[PDB]
Amino acid sequence: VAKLRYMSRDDFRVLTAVEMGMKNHEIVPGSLIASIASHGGCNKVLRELVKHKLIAWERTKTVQGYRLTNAGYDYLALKTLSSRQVVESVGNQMGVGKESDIYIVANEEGQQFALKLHRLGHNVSWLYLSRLSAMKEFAYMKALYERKFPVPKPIDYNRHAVVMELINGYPLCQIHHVEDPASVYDEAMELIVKLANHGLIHGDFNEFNLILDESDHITMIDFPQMVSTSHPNAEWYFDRDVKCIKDFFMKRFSYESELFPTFKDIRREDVEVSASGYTKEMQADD
Amino acid sequence: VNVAKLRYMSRDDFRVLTAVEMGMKNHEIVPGSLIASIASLKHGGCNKVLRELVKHKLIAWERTKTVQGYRLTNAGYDYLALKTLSSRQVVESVGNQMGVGKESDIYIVANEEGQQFALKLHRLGRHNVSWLYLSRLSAMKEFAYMKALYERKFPVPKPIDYNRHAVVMELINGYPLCQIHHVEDPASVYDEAMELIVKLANHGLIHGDFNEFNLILDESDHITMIDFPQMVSTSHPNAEWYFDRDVKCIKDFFMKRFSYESELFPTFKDIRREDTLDVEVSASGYTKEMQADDELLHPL
Ligand SMILES: COc1ccc(-c2ccc3[nH]c(=O)c4nnn(-c5ccc(N6CCNCC6)c(C(F)(F)F)c5)c4c3c2)cn1
Ligand SMILES: COc1ccc(-c2ccc3[nH]c(=O)c4nnn(-c5ccc(N6CCNCC6)c(C(F)(F)F)c5)c4c3c2)cn1
Repeated sequence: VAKLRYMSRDDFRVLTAVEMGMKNHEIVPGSLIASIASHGGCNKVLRELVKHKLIAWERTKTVQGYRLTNAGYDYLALKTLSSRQVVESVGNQMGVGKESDIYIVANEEGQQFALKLHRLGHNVSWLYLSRLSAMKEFAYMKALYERKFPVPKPIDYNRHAVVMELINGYPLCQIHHVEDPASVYDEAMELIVKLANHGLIHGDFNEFNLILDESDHITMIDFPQMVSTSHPNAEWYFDRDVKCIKDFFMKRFSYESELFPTFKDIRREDVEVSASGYTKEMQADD
Repeated sequence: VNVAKLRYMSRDDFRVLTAVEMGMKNHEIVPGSLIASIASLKHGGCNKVLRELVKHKLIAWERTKTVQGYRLTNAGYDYLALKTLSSRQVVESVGNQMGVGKESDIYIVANEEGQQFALKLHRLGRHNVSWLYLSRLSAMKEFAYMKALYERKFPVPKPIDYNRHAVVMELINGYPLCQIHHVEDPASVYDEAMELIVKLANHGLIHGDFNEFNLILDESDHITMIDFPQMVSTSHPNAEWYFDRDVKCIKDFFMKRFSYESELFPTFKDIRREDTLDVEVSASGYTKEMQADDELLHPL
């Protein structure tokens, strides 16, 4: 774990100005950055930001200027989170999600958490989609957590960063021995039904998104592109997830079952409404 | 096939409908005062227009303890795109819906001469502001990749034009593979799908949703790819899993529907990398241009 690097308020203002300019521009010219930040002082700051790899300079035939980098975007989110006493130090990357990088972080007291940094996207698409990708995850984690789903407890959010409870477990893909394979297989299958019961289909249900703890309990850590059960082709997505689970257990643990669930028999009984509500609340702030 | 020309709308009404769209970019719900400012009608019958737009179900109004205002509806968003396409002579009439994509509704449309095309209307974002942007983005990505894939001789429809969340493309004379119950040579059709997966992987892409619903079969039993919403790069950390999943879906369908099995299915290791500037790079270039042109970035 390493403490965040120091930065002056002036440098932070320019870095923030690059981000603001990037909302509607693929490339931000030095002149615009100066206008937003409020000019050979500005150029000094830009030169320092390039050296630190927080921003990058680019030349194209139509326009030339700067853009935020992954590191620069990360710094904005982490500093904001640092200011809220949520994250003070960041460790190394332990893995990835479909659209994200996962890290370990610690607060002031040294209490550890999981940090997910979302990367999705074009420069303007990248800034917008990464932020949106994170918001959706935080919103859905919160909604799923309220209904006692096996997901981490969400702690905080900013931009493309999400901070959640850290599960003491490993991805199912790295697990080669389990106490009872039928037991874990059933937990996963029951999980798929429970999501369908609440109107959701994962769409990426696999050994990579499922984490197994010491007690062999499964926790869902990635849900980027879930499908509604109201979708015209919802059955196919449901069946695909089930087959993926069956495939993995046959390959890894040599376990088979003929009790595969069916989509039509699934009934409904709400997370999407709550999650959309949470998404709307968060959007008001940004 | 019932194709109907769009209903007429006055310049004033279109201006207000356009104003709601502009307002929706910064507001989940758009207040009336803001719409008037944006529309700026010379004589100020703004409230008159909005209620008619509400009556025609093009927009909807809401009040909450915290906020109140208007929002575009699916029909209203559709009207802006179609009216725009109509003025540019791309499409004059719209038929019935013939099917769906992962994030879209597919329709039949016709131009002035009565020539038919396929129209896709993208719906994504079930928040109001995300709905406005994501639908545009979904349409833009689709047009951009269709263009990039088509120029490289991929079996995809020819993209004609786009606006907002709408994409207009060549209409393929075929039906989705899920609806096909008899084929002259299933082995041959199976080969087309597998070759398509290899060709996409060779160009740095994995479909991620490769299925009977996304593949169209024509009169000569040729396959066309009509929906590719969330493709994965071959450089993705778990790309091999996604590649295999798509292959298994194809194998599964053919065993169930045609009782056909084969052992000549591709492997991820065999994939090659062509020119660095491949489909993704070309598609990204198109995406940047369309984003620059987006009407939200310019005055009315
Ligand atoms: C929400 O909590 C979590 C916990 C673990 C993970 C996660 C996700 C994908 C991973 N992919 C890998 O290839 C991998 N290799 N080691 N590894 C992993 C798993 C658990 C853990 N620990 C988690 C905290 N208790 C000690 C074990 C570590 C760590 F020790 F480095 F922190 C690394 C992962 C991984 C973890 C995600 N969220
Ligand atoms: C890009 O070109 C196309 C063409 C067809 C399609 C498409 C996609 C999903 C569909 N799902 C359905 O349940 C369905 N039922 N009929 N139907 C269909 C297929 C081909 C066609 N035609 C295509 C043009 N020549 C005459 C047949 C029609 C039409 F009669 F309405 F034009 C309807 C579809 C469908 C088409 C998509 N893109």
